[PDB]
Amino acid sequence: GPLGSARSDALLWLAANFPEAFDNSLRIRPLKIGIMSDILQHAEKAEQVGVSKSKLREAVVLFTRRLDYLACLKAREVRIDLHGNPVAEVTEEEAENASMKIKKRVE
Repeated sequence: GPLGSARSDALLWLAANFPEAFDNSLRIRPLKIGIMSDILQHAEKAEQVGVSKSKLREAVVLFTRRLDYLACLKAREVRIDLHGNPVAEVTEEEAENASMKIKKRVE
């Protein structure tokens, strides 16, 4: 389909291929700590459509600095893997770190 004037082709690829993690059309959920390495195992298929390992890292940084991502990192919320499986909880220190980032972004 049409592609927009400013976009992340890497994040579009991630949302198409791992919607449980990167499709936020309805909701957004905390991601497994270290999900970047899980993503990098799929780098070959991304490279076939011109998506580089660096751009995949860039896309994950973009996603996880969204205010809506930072706001979903509340203590005891469930972290999911690339396929939506629960793996861990957001800790109190992780929650605190996210609330400080939000407060600084919104000040």
